[PDB]
Amino acid sequence: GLTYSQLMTLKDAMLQLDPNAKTWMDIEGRPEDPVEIALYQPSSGCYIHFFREPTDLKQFKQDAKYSHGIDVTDLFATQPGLTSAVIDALPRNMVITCQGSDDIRKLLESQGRKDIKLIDIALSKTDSRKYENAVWDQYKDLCHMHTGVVVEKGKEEITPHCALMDCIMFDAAVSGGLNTSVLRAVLPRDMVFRTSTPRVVL
Ligand SMILES: [Zn+2]
Repeated sequence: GLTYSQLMTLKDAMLQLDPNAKTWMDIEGRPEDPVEIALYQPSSGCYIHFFREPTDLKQFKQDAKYSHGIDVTDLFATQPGLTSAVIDALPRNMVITCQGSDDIRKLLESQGRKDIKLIDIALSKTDSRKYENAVWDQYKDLCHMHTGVVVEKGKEEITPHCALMDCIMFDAAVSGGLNTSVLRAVLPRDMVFRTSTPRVVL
């Protein structure tokens, strides 16, 4: 769980979202056990992005091989309870656009956010991954957490799925290109991860 000071820091951070602007949301991992969560407002450029340690390591390993390619050891330092804290702090009656709403539905509903409405924009495999190369080429420095080799079931190597890149590239398909806004993280780096570097005299 988050400290009281962090919860107040989160609330002030969540204020940067426009409750009536177009907001994308995508997750990696199943809604009952998500490991990467991203929200994206292309108008203001704000984006929410954080990670979570998985509960089902067996399901995580299969999800890593065929989807996100995340090393589980990179998730040991994630802030616990951050998923519930961020979902609790989302603006009320917000409308969220997503590709595949039924799992975004399960996640938000498990946290009691029935006020949030979902727009299930569905796209082809061609349209959803249309700007995949352009988005990764432009924003690869926003997520270095996809270190494993991902294959698609014969098996051949594909580009790993990132919840943040998915939001950007799905919006790129609908809007027909990359948005000109400069992307800015809403969540502080020290709220997403807990520092593993001990204070040492040198
Ligand atoms: Zn990612």
